[PDB]
Amino acid sequence: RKILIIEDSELQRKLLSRWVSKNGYIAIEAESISVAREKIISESIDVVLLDWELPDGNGIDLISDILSTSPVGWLPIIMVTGHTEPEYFKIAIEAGATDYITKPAKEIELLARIFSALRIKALHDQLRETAIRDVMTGLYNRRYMEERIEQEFQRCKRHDSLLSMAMIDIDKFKNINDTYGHEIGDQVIKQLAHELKTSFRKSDIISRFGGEEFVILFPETGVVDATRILDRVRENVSKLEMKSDTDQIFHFTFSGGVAGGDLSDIQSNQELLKIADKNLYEAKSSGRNQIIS
Amino acid sequence: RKILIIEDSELQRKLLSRWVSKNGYIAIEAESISVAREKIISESIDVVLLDWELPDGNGIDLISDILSTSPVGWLPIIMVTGHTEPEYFKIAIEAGATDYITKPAKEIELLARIFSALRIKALHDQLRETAIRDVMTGLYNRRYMEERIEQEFQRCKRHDSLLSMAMIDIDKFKNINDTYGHEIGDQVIKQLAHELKTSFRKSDIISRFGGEEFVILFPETGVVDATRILDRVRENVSKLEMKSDTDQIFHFTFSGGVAGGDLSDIQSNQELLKIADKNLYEAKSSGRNQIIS
Ligand SMILES: Nc1nc2c(ncn2[C@@H]2O[C@@H]3COP(=O)(O)O[C@H]4[C@@H](O)[C@H](n5cnc6c(=O)[nH]c(N)nc65)O[C@@H]4COP(=O)(O)O[C@H]3[C@H]2O)c(=O)[nH]1
Ligand SMILES: Nc1nc2c(ncn2[C@@H]2O[C@@H]3COP(=O)(O)O[C@H]4[C@@H](O)[C@H](n5cnc6c(=O)[nH]c(N)nc65)O[C@@H]4COP(=O)(O)O[C@H]3[C@H]2O)c(=O)[nH]1
Ligand SMILES: Nc1nc2c(ncn2[C@@H]2O[C@@H]3COP(=O)(O)O[C@H]4[C@@H](O)[C@H](n5cnc6c(=O)[nH]c(N)nc65)O[C@@H]4COP(=O)(O)O[C@H]3[C@H]2O)c(=O)[nH]1
Ligand SMILES: Nc1nc2c(ncn2[C@@H]2O[C@@H]3COP(=O)(O)O[C@H]4[C@@H](O)[C@H](n5cnc6c(=O)[nH]c(N)nc65)O[C@@H]4COP(=O)(O)O[C@H]3[C@H]2O)c(=O)[nH]1
Ligand SMILES: [Mg+2]
Ligand SMILES: [Mg+2]
Repeated sequence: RKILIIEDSELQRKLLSRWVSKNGYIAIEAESISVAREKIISESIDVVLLDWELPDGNGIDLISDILSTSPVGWLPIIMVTGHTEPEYFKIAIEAGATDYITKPAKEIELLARIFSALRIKALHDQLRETAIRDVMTGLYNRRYMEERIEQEFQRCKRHDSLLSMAMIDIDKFKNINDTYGHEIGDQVIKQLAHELKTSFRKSDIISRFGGEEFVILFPETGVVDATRILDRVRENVSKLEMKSDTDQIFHFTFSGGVAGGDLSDIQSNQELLKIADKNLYEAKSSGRNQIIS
Repeated sequence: RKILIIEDSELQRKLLSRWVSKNGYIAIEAESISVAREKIISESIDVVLLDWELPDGNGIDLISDILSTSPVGWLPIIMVTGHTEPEYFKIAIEAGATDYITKPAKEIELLARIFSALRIKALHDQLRETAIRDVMTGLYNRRYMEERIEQEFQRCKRHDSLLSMAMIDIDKFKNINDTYGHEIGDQVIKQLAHELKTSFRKSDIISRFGGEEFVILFPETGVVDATRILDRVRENVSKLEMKSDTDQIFHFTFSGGVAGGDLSDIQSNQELLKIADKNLYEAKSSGRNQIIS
């Protein structure tokens, strides 16, 4: 629906700007990269037109500077460039552009690339607004568990059952990743998920919930038993010997809030979440490797 | 990893064929469109290069002739054309091409489009290799529901709960489809799913299970109650006025087996299925529009 144009030159920028808004689209102008970021966060930006040559960085650090800025952490970025060279295309795609236009842009080759992007965007939008299984961990994703909670809660609240929910978080993940590699970052998330899978009952509802976030539902289980068993894992994880990108041993831990059990005084399913969260906050806020309830 | 090239001319085709397999890829040659289809079905084809000008059709019927042929019903198709004209791009994208390449093809602008496609393919592949709801109906899919049943069963068997499972089937679907169109076929499946969604509890686990198959789980529900409510729907569906091909009113019905309730005598979760099926058999075998248990 909504396109953001980055171009240092006012005339080149306002030409694109018209081609866009002529075809029922919403033009959004950016002087250079400062302004562009204040829009990406500020508004619901579908597609990005990026002059390779901006008043700060040359294209190929400039690309991933918009990727990082995005809410979902990916926008479709069309290169509007005067670069021509074969290997400038293959650099731009390599660096995570969605498309490449060689200036001068023709109106009806552009509109076709904007369509081609809006297509490949709705794909990213599904994968992140629906119940998929996360390939990496083998656990379901988060909008799964959002749905699954409200089911499992409504069931347990109608049929006077115990329902206890955990909310887990890997301790200083940003750091593990930044220090050992996006590779080892991933390698840990896996090894944690593996412990979670092995530790409980097929009846229990494990799920990845965010970057390093996880969520467990323990139907028919009370807050203390939930804590007891979750804590027992937290320990075994603590004691787990991982290898660094040097083949150095290192350990990692998670913080946990658990919440629910009874449910008489919990009305919303969204309240049962608020609690698990407040409790994960304290868990971290108090030196991390520990469960709170 | 595996690219299929359609070009009438042997020399143009085997030039592309080398550019491809030079970059660690798998070239697959097609004389014209007959041969190409015998490959799409025959093998795991990632990406398609399509000469616009082939010995039978002009590009724009030729495109959707490959779309239909695909197992998943969509491949990324890159247009190799000598057409230049603005509105030939805008036709090709409109008609469901993934990209447009202007002959003569340059090695290193091609390889960039093939990469751009393999990316937008792996996105389609995620959404369909992990992704638990059926698109069409918005219900849980089958691979999920097989897993979900064994969970919900193991839960109910551990915690002495009632668990009743339905298995539904639209009556003489083949006929509805053959008479009114693959269009109206689809349109009914939807309308049934919608009734199923509206009729029960958030707690209940509805799922599309095959062409015209559906499955419901009624946790905490006994075989009779399951039957009563499932039968109440079967009725309202019966009374539903659908519109044909022609805007003719027509009605449709479903057959149902329900099974479980107690679970003391049922060991496998796969047995709880066998029963629902045997009962759907009788339901149909005895003049269809009816539940059996
Ligand atoms: N969601 C969930 N809750 C868990 C899990 N492990 C323990 N709990 C909770 O903790 C309680 C006590 O566990 P326990 O003392 O070993 O008490 C258990 C234990 O001795 C045994 N038990 C139950 N299920 C199993 C099982 O699958 N394997 C084994 N080896 N023993 C089991 O029977 C006792 C019955 O206690 P319960 O009524 O199950 O009550 C359980 C349950 O409320 C788990 O993996 N998932
Ligand atoms: N300490 C403790 N551990 C628990 C408890 N619940 C589950 N676990 C652990 O989690 C594993 C998975 O149990 P499950 O998936 O419910 O599936 C279980 C369950 O369906 C059945 N089973 C085993 N022991 C019991 C039991 O005491 N009661 C019941 N009702 N089923 C059991 O056998 C399966 C595998 O048994 P395990 O090899 O023992 O494997 C169990 C056990 O190692 C619990 O309450 N306490
Ligand atoms: N999974 C599932 N099971 C179902 C459903 N409808 C009925 N049952 C089962 O069959 C019984 C029939 O409920 P009812 O005769 O409609 O009589 C119901 C009805 O008058 C009322 N009631 C129950 N659930 C609801 C509800 O969700 N909404 C409203 N408005 N009333 C409800 O309270 C009575 C108590 O019924 P129960 O003790 O629950 O016992 C229910 C339960 O055993 C359903 O849609 N899904
Ligand atoms: N006769 C009958 N109809 C059923 C039954 N189960 C589901 N339905 C129908 O489908 C809806 C199911 O609501 P829910 O998801 O169970 O979730 C329930 C629950 O959260 C609450 N609710 C409504 N009635 C009851 C009830 O009797 N007991 C409890 N515990 N909650 C109820 O409101 C929701 C549905 O409110 P409704 O407007 O009535 O909407 C109900 C109702 O018209 C059933 O057993 N019997
Ligand atoms: Mg400029
Ligand atoms: Mg030719």
